[PDB]
Amino acid sequence: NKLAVLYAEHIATLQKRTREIIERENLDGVVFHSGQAKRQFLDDMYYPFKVNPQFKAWLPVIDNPHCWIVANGTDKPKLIFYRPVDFWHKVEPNEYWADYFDIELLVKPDQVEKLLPYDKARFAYIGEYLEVAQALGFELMNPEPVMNFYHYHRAYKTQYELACMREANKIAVQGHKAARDAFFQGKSEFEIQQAYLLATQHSENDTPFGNYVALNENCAILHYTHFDRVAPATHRSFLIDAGANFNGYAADITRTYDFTGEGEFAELVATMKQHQIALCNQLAPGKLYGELHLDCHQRVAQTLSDFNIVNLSADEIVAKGITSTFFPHGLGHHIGLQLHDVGGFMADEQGAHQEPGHPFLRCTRKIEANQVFTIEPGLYFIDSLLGDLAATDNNQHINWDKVAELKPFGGIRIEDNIIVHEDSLENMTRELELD
Amino acid sequence: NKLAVLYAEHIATLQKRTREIIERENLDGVVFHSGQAKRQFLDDMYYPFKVNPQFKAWLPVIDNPHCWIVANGTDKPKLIFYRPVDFWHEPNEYWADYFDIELLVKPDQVEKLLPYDKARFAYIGEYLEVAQALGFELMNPEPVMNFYHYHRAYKTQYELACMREANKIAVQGHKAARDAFFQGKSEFEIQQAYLLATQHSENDTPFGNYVALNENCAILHYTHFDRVAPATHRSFLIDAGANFNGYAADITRTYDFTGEGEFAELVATMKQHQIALCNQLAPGKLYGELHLDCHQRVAQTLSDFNIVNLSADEIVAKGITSTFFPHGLGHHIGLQLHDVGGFMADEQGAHQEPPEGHPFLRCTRKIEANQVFTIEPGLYFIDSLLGDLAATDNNQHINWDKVAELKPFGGIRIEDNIIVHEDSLENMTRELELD
Ligand SMILES: [Ba+2]
Ligand SMILES: [Ba+2]
Ligand SMILES: [Mn+2]
Ligand SMILES: [Mn+2]
Ligand SMILES: [Mn+2]
Ligand SMILES: [Mn+2]
Ligand SMILES: [Mn+2]
Ligand SMILES: [Mn+2]
Repeated sequence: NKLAVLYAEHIATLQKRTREIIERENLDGVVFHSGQAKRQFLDDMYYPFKVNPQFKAWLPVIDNPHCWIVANGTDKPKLIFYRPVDFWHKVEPNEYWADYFDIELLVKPDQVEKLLPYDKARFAYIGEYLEVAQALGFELMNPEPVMNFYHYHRAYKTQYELACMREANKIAVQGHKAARDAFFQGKSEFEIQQAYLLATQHSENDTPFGNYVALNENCAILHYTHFDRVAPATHRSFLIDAGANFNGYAADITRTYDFTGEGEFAELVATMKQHQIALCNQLAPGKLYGELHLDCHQRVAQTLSDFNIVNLSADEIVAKGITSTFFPHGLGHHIGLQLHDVGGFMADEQGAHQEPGHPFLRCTRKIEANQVFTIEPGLYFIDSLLGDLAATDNNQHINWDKVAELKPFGGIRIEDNIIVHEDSLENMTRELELD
Repeated sequence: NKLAVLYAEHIATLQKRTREIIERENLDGVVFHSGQAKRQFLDDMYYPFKVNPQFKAWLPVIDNPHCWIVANGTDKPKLIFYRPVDFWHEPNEYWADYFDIELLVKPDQVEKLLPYDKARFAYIGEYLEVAQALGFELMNPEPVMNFYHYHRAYKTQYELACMREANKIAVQGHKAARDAFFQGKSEFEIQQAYLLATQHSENDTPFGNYVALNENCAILHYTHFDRVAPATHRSFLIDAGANFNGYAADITRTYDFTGEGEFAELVATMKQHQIALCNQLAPGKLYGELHLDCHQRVAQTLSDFNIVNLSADEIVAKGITSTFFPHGLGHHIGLQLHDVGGFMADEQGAHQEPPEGHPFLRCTRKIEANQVFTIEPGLYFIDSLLGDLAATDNNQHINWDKVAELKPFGGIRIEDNIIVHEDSLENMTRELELD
């Protein structure tokens, strides 16, 4: 396995990071709890299992509750692997990552008693279940200096992590091309989603987030969760925000399409595409991410002017803050183990927070090598926001006829995942030839 | 009758049940909380929303959190319908007219819409702390819970109609899944074919479907989906259902690939046993009586196929049947998959004790009209249970060579959903022509 080579360096890095923080916080070690299955109210059914990000940060075990990692950075990390024995289900770790842990099998969740350290006074519990931690004897639960430290360095992806994210993007792109074909065949939102799921070989709960699969006016809906079962009478626009998972690492890709490939909306999409590519290539070590977000508002304003959506020059559109009506979210975010990855705001290991008139900007941190970003500029026609704009004194400056013409197409978003290197950029998505 | 007509009676029934219990428990009214969405640990993603069964018992609103129902049985039930306004993104169907609807635009503003004096109002929901912080004191009082759960077993005509539709959808799925199997598709592909035909998302189904090929058919709670079709195609077991207005279907079918051979004959024999067991459903009979007969029929099957060298009675007497048939014959089904009240003897909550020999059976309540059951006899070749059998002195009575021949096929389960009427039975599943 070519992943195994990189995974050895991955463990050594996590061990190194663990050594530092437990010595800085005077701890014996850190305990990572994979998590638990949540039971539905008054029912014997369970919610789908979601693994603790801090747990899967160590190893690709993401579908197994009641697992525990005990690490101090010097000894080999101890893996308490849950493996029940009853005829109701079907199951020993055999993959390359197993050899880097001291594995002890747990046949029953409550038996974790005797496998955890006896003196837990200086062992930090990192997990969601504080009452379970209390029942075990842990009193140090999710201490902020430890949380902030790990979250800070999570931004710096190891070579193993980059490999996993490249693979995640490979899978996602395959899905996006299948979803694209389904759209031009005139399928419904539901049918398009199904085509995506089949092509990625992902179940719905495997994706890093509930995919957004939108047609026509629904393209304006940022968090569009529902899928229409019936195809629209006329096909105008298509927006799919969908990703994939590989070993716990996420991909997050958006593409917008015009059905006919010509007309005002098709040109608008093409314009946003060139803006999106230009914004991607502005990523560089030393740059604050906030500068890119600002440049995006500049480009959205320019776009509004050129297509005569707003009857003003680009800079007055910026100054009046009209751009926020059409582009109300952030340009992008860190991505990795979590979709919206941690540490996006922090300036140091101690958790120095850097804030963004742009409340929904998710990244303000200085860009460095081995960090991974999304770049997702957008231009939408949302009724609530357009109504607010009409209530302002900027009413007279808006081409409402133009807005009416473009409204049935919903909106535009184009998203890529980019690895920043020392002297180059790696746009994983477009290098996989997703136009 | 159409759903609109039937629903009028449904409300009148719930109103009546409510009047009786608040008078009995000296309450002013009962409050049903739909629930909330659960946020994932250290993340901004949420678990898929699962509605409170007690809430959706009143109306088909199953995807909307922060909803509240205030009822006393005499006045119209008040519905606090959550309808927020954000650019991230009103009831008008037949059921809307039966509620006094008050729109909630933000979840923390609910306090002004709830009763001023909440002392004698019973809170029925999962979020106790939320309720206590609102003023509620009575948290899911057991006499109220028991009362509702007991009468939940008696389905209104509206509820029966919903379940008929749920079964109609599921049957379409099973037919598509069956065809995919004979085409030699993988478990994953079969599941996706099922979802497409039912127009269900993975989280829309009442449970995670069990889609099993060959040896996997022996695993009762088989959750995984193999992405690669087995080199040899021998058997197929799909346990899958559907949802309609919050009401569930629960159907299992088992297939032999070639349609000939010992396993195919075993499937056909189990099918005739299953049909006969369905027809044993009758008002006045304890459900345990049917469970006992199932063990007798499984024993007779084992004997006839010479898997066990004993008569049926001997197989029963030595407790050998439980090796091949380890679970219950079935359960009540409705708003919940394993519906409530199936173990009750009265509305007070007293337990109807299971028949001797099966203390773990939890569907024991005396059968009555307008109740809905599953009938799912099974015969499996499970390694864990067969190992235990080999360790006992009954080892001598087992044709282990035949067991080894049948083991690669996994096991058999056949499940239908049946409505019990006054002097007739309605097998919703087989009425939709699913062999
Ligand atoms: Ba010490
Ligand atoms: Ba009274
Ligand atoms: Mn120490
Ligand atoms: Mn996205
Ligand atoms: Mn994103
Ligand atoms: Mn009547
Ligand atoms: Mn079933
Ligand atoms: Mn069942």
